[PDB]
Amino acid sequence: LQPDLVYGDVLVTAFINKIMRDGKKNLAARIFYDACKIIQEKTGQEPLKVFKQAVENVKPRMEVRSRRVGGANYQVPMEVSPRRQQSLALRWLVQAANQRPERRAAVRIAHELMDAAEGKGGAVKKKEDVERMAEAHYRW
Repeated sequence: LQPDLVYGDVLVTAFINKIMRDGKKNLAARIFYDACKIIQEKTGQEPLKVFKQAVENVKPRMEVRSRRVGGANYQVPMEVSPRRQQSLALRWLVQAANQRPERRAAVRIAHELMDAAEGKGGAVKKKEDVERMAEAHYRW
């Protein structure tokens, strides 16, 4: 990936690609930088640092991976590659923000990022559940 325009960061670009729909990088980028503005205005913190901490806190280290082998579906406990840690982290961040109550996407994103950076919210909860599952007889 190419580093983003404002922060010259590739993780930002991958997130903007997640937020993107209809191939409108134009709108996506504006959405992300507005979210950043909202973070700064509301916290006084540097939004890039908040975004990065949010992503780090949502990164799963272990997971029960769904995999098809020889025509059958299996669930394999395993460590998550750094590549997949990022894809899962960005996916869950966007999925959670997508269900936030606010009308503006930038606001939903800013609110999800701030929560995750503080170690709370649905994205972080998903990560915790995934690692918990990865770490019997009748399975519960």
